[PDB]
Amino acid sequence: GVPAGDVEKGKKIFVQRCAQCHTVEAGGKHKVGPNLHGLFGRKTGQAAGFAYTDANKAKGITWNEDTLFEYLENPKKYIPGTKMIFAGLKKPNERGDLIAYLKSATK
Ligand code: HEC
Repeated sequence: GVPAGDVEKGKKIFVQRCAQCHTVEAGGKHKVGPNLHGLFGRKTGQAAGFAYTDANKAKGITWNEDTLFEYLENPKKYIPGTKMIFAGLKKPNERGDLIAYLKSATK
């Protein structure tokens, strides 16, 4: 149960808040964070070639709309010890728009 998202608004959030550390396209490079291609339906810790924390790997969830919605509000609360430094997107609408963009761009 996430709010319906606007892909265009979500693309702007992604570029301004996430692209510093993440790519989305197939074959895109790892940066500080993992490439996100195939994210939806991917369990944590699965991007080929990225060195994840044990904390991320142990969370034992599948990335999809609902889990991203909670994670992105406050990453460290959801995965204590994660190496991702990002305070969170507090507004539910910003998370919804971003998630819709990610769903389209990581296919
Ligand atoms: C660099 C300062 C980051 C910013 C800004 C964002 N992310 Fe990130 N992310 C980063 C790291 C180093 C990692 C790995 C964490 C670990 O503990 O190993 C991550 C991880 C994610 C994940 C999980 C991916 C997976 O399990 O394969 C997601 C879904 C994620 N990051 C999303 C994401 C988004 C959408 C961001 C903007 C709101 C964002 N992150 C910013 C580093 C950084």
